[PDB]
Formats: sequence, C-alpha cells, structure tokens
Amino acid sequence: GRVEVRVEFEGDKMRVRLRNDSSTPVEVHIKVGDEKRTVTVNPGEEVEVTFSANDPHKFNRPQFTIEWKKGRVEVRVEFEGDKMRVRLRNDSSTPVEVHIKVGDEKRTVTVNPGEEVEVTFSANDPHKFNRPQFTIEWG
Ligand SMILES: [Tb+3]
Ligand SMILES: [Tb+3]
Ligand SMILES: [Tb+3]
Repeated sequence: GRVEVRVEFEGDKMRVRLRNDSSTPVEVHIKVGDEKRTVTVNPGEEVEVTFSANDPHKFNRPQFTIEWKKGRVEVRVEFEGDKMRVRLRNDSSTPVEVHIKVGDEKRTVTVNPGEEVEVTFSANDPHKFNRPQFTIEWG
C-alpha cells in the first residue's frame, strides 16, 4: 500500500493531490482554519482538493487524516517562522513508513501504532515549503 499526498500553495490556494496506490478505499480529511474537506479516494484514483483564503496565512496549520475502513493516520503541518514541523500520529494496528519531500530535503520515518513523530525542516528560503509532499506506506 501507498497513499501519496502532494500540497501546492500557488497563491491564495492550497491545492492537495491525493493518490491511493493501494487495494482498499481510503477516506481523507483536510482541515485549514474553519474549512474541513473530505473525499473518498478509490484504489488507483487521484483526487484534487482545493482550499481558498484571501489571507494565505490562514493555511499555517493544515491537518490531514487518512482513514481505512478502523485505521487512521493523522498528519499536522505547522509553518512557524523559517521552520516546517510535520507531526505524524499512527492510530492503526500496523507500522507505516512516511516518506517526506520538501524541496531538496527527503526524509523517511517509521511510525508504530500509538507513536507520534515530529520532524522539523529548516528554510533559508520559505519558498522551499511551497510544494511539500508525503507518502504513507503499509502492506
Ligand atoms: Tb501546480
Ligand atoms: Tb466518512
Ligand atoms: Tb473510518
């Protein structure tokens, strides 16, 4: 299994592309401020989710929840100063590799059931954090 989540912050828009390269349908929840969007991604399927905000600063702390039907992986991104914090919580019965890609930086962490992992990324240039992407891998 693999669920690919790509984010682009092109403008007043957060685009999220979700690919389910696994054999079970996943439900994906995204929260940014007052707006929550929710989508089923069937096996093989790609879905685009787009938030708008006049003030693009309201996209500071987006949360992603992948549900398999229990089984949830929660991913919170906190853009604070020159740093991007990524907090991964695994609430399933099985470990998950999370591969993270922010500009040049590539980073892989295992997350066992009931573990929370925080990875911090640095930027010389806050435009490094404009197209962050993460993949959750299971079995
Ligand atoms: Tb684009
Ligand atoms: Tb539902
Ligand atoms: Tb469920």
